[PDB]
Amino acid sequence: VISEKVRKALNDQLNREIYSSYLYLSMATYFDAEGFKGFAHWMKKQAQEELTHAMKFYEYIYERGGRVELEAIEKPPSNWNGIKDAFEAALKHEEFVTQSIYNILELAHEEKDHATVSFLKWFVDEQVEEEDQVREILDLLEK
Amino acid sequence: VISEKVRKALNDQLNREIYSSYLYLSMATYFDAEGFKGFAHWMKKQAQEELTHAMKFYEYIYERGGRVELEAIEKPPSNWNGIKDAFEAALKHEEFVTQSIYNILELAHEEKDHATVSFLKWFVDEQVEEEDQVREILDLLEK
Ligand SMILES: [Fe+3]
Ligand SMILES: [Fe+3]
Repeated sequence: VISEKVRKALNDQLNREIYSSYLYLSMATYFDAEGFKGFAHWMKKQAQEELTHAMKFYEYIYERGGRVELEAIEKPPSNWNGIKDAFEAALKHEEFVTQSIYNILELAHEEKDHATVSFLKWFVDEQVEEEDQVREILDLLEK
Repeated sequence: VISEKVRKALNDQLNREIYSSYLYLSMATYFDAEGFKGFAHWMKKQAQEELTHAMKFYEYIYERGGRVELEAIEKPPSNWNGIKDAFEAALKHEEFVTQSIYNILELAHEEKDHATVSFLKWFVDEQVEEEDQVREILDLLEK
């Protein structure tokens, strides 16, 4: 059974994964308004993946005996200053999500919640791999 | 090309479909907290379908030359007074969404936007069919 503090942190993170999904969809609305279908398609796939991650948090919280409480989702930005600007914002957001998950990892270690440490490690690795992909796109577009 | 008024209404409706998806997911969190897996599974599938509907609005808006602006999503209720209460709330929400779409239908007729009338008619039929399914579940649970 999860402690209340870890359940709160996981529930907070689930709502952060939903906002991440929503932000990427918003980036797609910007790319699609400019006619960058291919970049918009990449953002829509990332929005789908973040939602899938959110539902993995969902099912894990219920497996460990907690429940989910859904919070308001803030309005994301809807415009950026070009392609590179949007992907730099995505990279910055991914680094924020990685830091968020790393903070839960430290809390789980403190309460010796080894199942939560194992659960979260998959998401750190997927985030760094997503950061690497965005860095590759930025590198490709250089100058 | 869509008029600004119809584009605004479709964009408003897209955000209403996202909130609908979010409300059904919230109903699933309530059912799952009580251990009603089967009812929670039904709500998660409805949440997925509403999101699919939202993305059909998304792609239609861009086909007709508009863009999408994503708005804040309000926090849904997270608790109901039993199974019947949750499904009555779903029925009431579906009737609200049907009325919303019917109002766009009238606006599209007024501007003789026959493509939008055709686009929307599929969603009215799917909503009435969803209302029928919720009424059947309510009928099944009677007394
Ligand atoms: Fe993620
Ligand atoms: Fe719908």
